[PDB]
Amino acid sequence: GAPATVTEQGEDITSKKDRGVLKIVKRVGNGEETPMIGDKVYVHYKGKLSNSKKFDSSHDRNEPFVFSLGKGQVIKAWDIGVATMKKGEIAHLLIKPEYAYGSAGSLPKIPSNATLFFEIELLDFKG
Ligand SMILES: O=C1[C@@H]2CCC[C@H]([C@@H](CO)CN1Cc1ccccn1)N2S(=O)(=O)c1cc(Cl)cc(Cl)c1
Repeated sequence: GAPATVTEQGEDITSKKDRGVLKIVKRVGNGEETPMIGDKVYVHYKGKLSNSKKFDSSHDRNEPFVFSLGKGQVIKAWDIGVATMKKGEIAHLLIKPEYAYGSAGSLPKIPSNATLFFEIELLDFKG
C-alpha cells in the first residue's frame, strides 16, 4: 500500500540525512514556490499508524488544517515536509518517531515510538 511505497521508494528530505522523514510526490503542484517561515499554510491531510489505523483526517471534518510554518506549532516532520511542497501538491510522508512524538507519543491517539504516515495536500499559503 502507500506506506510501503514511501518506506521503500521515498526520498530522505532531512538535512541530517538520517532517513527520519521520507517523501514521495503523489500530485505535482503548481509553480516553483514553496512556503516559508511564518507563512499561514492551509492543508488537507490524513494520518495513519503502522497498523493501518487512520488516526485523523481533515477531509472527514470538511475543513482544512491551518498552521504557521516553521514555528514548532506542529511535529518537526511537518515543518520540514510542508516547506518542500508546492501549491496544489499532494505528497506522502513517512516519519520516524524522532521527527514526530518520540517515546512519549501523544495519548490517546498516538502511541509510544510510532512511525507515522501522512497524505498531505497543500491548498494555499500566504505571508
Ligand atoms: O503536529 C501535529 C500533527 C500534525 C498536524 C496535524 C495534527 C495536529 C492537529 O490535530 C496536531 N499536531 C500538533 C499537536 C498539538 C497538540 C498536541 C499534539 N500535537 N497532527 S496529527 O499528528 O495528525 C494528530 C492528530 C490528532 Cl487527532 C491527535 C494528535 Cl496528538 C496528533
